[PDB]
Amino acid sequence: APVRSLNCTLRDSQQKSLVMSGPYELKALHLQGQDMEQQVVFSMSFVQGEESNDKIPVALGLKEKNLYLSCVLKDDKPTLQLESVDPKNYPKKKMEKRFVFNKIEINNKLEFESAQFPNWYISTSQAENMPVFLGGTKGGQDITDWTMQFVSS
Repeated sequence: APVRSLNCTLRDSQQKSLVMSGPYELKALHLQGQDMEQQVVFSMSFVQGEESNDKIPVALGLKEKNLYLSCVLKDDKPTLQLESVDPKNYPKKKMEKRFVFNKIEINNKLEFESAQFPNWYISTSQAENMPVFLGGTKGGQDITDWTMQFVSS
């Protein structure tokens, strides 16, 4: 396989899980029990890029769907979005920059920094059922730390 990938789920530091909002939006909320099945399963691909022992470039797509998280300027500000791609050309080792995130291992958690926009991270709100977004601040009110769970694939 050209590019290596692994399936996983993500949960923020407040233990909120991720679910599909509209066709192109992700939302975070406290889930438990049977509702767990509703959570989004990602296909994390290890792509080409600046690498380090604690910083690894990845692309995040939805498992079995030609939809990838992307970072673009929307209304003069870095913005997170789900982008549709040609199902025949993805995933690939050399992903366009907007699809690339630097997976950073901290204390015992993970942070996902946009390779395109330095110091902007995939974040969630403290509030229930709000969209997952790209935030440019750490240590504030918004959550930027995550944990990852591997799935049977």
